[PDB]
Amino acid sequence: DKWEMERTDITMKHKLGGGQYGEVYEGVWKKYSLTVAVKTLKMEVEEFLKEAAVMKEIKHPNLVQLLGVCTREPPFYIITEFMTYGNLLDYLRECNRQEVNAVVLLYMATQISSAMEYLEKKNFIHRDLAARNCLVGENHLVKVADFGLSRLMTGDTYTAHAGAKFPIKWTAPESLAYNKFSIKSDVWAFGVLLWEIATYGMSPYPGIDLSQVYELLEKDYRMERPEGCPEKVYELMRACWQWNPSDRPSFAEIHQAFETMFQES
Repeated sequence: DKWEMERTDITMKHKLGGGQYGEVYEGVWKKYSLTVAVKTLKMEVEEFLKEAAVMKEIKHPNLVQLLGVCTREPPFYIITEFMTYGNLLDYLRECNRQEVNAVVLLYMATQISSAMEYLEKKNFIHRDLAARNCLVGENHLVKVADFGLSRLMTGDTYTAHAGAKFPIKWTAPESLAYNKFSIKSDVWAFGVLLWEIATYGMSPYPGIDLSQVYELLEKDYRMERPEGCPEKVYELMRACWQWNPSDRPSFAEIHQAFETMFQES
């Protein structure tokens, strides 16, 4: 299609993110002197190509934009825009908090919830929402990584494969116990993502043993309000962490609430 590209069009450079994202490289699109992110294969081939095909249908200012693909012959490339400031987790931990202050945190949360509202409306789920999977550009622009998206008609449930291992401290209770994922489990992870943002990148449930997280959640244990976090933001967190998925707000409601708060600041 129009996305296909010749691998010669790209000159590879350093592997990025310390390898934590797999085979992803900083690259140059020589035609436009553009620094890009190149993703290569070295997961199964068919899942790689599906994840490229899904990104062709994705267009939102806060979702990482696909730019091209090399799918005809190996090695296969997925080429996306390059976000200058890396992932949101490292960005928050290393930032100047006088610059990245409370209103900027609200701005970043409004952007992320806008991307998730779009996915909610387009019948997609993310399944790995976390600060490490958000990217930061110039002027506190935030985009959600959209490489593990799955199709799921909003309101249905996806059952992860047997033996799947999850980031426990970001994972909804129905997913920990029954491997069931939905847009509501993305809302749960967003609440944890909210907590990461309000703490400038602290690890959630600090010091708590991973084996006991689920049993704590069963007895209505939830993370405490971070220092300096507005109560209205913390109550949005707690709504995302409701035990019953149907009681969690939609991303549309979440984005509306953040849009209102952001405009009032």
